[PDB]
Amino acid sequence: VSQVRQNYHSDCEAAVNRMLNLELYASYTYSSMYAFFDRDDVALHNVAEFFKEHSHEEREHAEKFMKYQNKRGGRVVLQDIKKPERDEWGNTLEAMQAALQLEKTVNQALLDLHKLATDKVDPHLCDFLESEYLEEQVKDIKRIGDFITNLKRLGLPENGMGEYLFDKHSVK
Amino acid sequence: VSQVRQNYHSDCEAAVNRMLNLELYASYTYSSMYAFFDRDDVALHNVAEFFKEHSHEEREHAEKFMKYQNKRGGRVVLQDIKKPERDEWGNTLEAMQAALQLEKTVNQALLDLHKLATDKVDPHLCDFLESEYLEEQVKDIKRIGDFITNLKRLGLPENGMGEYLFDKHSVK
Amino acid sequence: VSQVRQNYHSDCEAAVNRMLNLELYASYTYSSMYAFFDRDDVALHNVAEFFKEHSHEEREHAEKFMKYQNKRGGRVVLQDIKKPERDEWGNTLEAMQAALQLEKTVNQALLDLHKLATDKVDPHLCDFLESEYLEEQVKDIKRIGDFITNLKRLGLPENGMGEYLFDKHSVK
Amino acid sequence: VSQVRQNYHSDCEAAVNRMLNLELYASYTYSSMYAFFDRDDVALHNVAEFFKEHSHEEREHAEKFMKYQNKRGGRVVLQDIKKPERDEWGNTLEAMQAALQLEKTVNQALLDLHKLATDKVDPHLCDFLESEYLEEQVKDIKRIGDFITNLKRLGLPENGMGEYLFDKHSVK
Repeated sequence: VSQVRQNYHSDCEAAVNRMLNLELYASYTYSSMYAFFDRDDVALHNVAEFFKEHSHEEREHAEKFMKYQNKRGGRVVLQDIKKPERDEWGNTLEAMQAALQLEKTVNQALLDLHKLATDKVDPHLCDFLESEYLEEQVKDIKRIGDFITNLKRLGLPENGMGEYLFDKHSVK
Repeated sequence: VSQVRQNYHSDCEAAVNRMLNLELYASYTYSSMYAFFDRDDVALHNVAEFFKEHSHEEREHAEKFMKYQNKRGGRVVLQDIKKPERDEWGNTLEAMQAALQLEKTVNQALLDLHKLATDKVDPHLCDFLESEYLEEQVKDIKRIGDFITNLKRLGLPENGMGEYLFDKHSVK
Repeated sequence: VSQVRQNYHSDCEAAVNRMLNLELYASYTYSSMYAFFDRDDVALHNVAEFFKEHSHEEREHAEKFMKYQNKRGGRVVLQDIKKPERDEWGNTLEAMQAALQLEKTVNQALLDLHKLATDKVDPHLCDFLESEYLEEQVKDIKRIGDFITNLKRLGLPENGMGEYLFDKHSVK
Repeated sequence: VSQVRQNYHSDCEAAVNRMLNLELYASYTYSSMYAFFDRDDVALHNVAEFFKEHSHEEREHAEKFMKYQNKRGGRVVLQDIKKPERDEWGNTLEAMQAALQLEKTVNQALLDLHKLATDKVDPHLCDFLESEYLEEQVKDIKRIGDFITNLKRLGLPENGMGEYLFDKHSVK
């Protein structure tokens, strides 16, 4: 074992590797939303850029895990990044609804990770997740939730002036 | 009697204590409207912050009467601050309409106070009322009435696009 | 069910509503203390200002819990804010001892809430309480304890000159 | 009659002259207390300067009445300025107690002038009295009240370490 490894359970190491995969999957999905809203026949540029920024964010979350794995003495093991569920995202409402499901899925995985670490009595990994991830998740989820509420208020999916207005005002 | 007391009728003192509690009560109701507009399923952040600022003001108006009571040599006597009369405020129209009836209630308490001080021949408390409250109140009633007219023109309560537009332009 | 709610127990959600009411209770007691030390027959102005500033801090604590509730998908429900235990606070020593009991009471409720979040496995709420409340509680209690010690040193309640010196040098 | 006179009852013009002479009387008395605390066997310089300042304030108040009289088209008619009631002022507490009765005497004159103005339906004079005099009076009374309470706590008139401390801390 690593000269550095101390109080890092084997099951935790594996879990981080799986969690790193999920962030990357999340980043690839968002990247797809970006390409969708940028299509000439969708053309919602501010919406597109929103998904693009979230793409980079998730990718960073993943790198942060690689860094973390090494600090504790774990070994990063990488796995295919699965393509996203859809090639085409419907419209701003569907996309935000898909974004919420994805975010809630990542969050659930982080909460399970924290449950493992609790049972393994790894307070360092507990604090890492509390500090760097848990709070960012609840915040990303509130912002998407707010957007969905506004999208519905503006009459999506049927109201195109609503979708236009949202992209000019809510996002940026 | 306080060594500072001069021409301060004990009825006015009691009135000032009642008036102070009302300010706090109004402040607490705007708090409530703030938290309501901030829920994920309501998500009107500019309207929310408008009500935050109005609750901060009302609390200040209340503090100003604590100082005032002491300046005159009267004694501050606190009472329970009553919960606001709703837990959900429906929509921005109902909210502003609740707000209007609130401002009017407060204003009427302020005028009855001025009447009292007038009949007790207390010009100091008359002038304090005139300079620090009565003018601030008609501006707040005017603003809220303007908001209300705008919300109606925008087709509240049925028109969500209009509720959305109100949050992006009438407030900030 | 809030589109945003995840791993947030209703027992925890009610406890947050209870804690929010306590922070406001605290805040109101500190107001009372501000108004008492401002009296022409008390007239210890730096002591008043200390208490006014605690009355703000405890109020901001209550607003954090409102946001918190909405971030997590819970719901603010407000209750009457009880008036304070005393209309008069005796002197600086008696005030500080009452503040001590209040912070300790506020502190224990936070400790209880933490225990609940734990039993219910809500790491986000535990970390929130750790980072935003627990620490400040502990510093606050320390400051007041220190104060009570110097006021005793200064001869309170009997030594008027000691009381005047404390207000001149221990706060501002 | 003055080309300018309008809605100015002669009872008022005369009361103004009485009020003017009274300010000058109060100014002189404060003067006396300045020279008392500047005595080599009194030597409380911060206390003496406080009274020196009030002396100039009360004189600015008399000058302001002259100007008023002329604006309304009254005529200044000056009287003797009666020497202050004492040549010697005991100590700080005694002097503060005297200043209190003096300020309240001035205040009561100001209130009687307002009542006059009200009975004669002179709103101009009422606003002048309210704006330039009345608020400033309760302010000066509250301060002197605060001072006395502190001189008492400092153990005056017997505790001279008290009197020394009050000069160094309560005033400047």
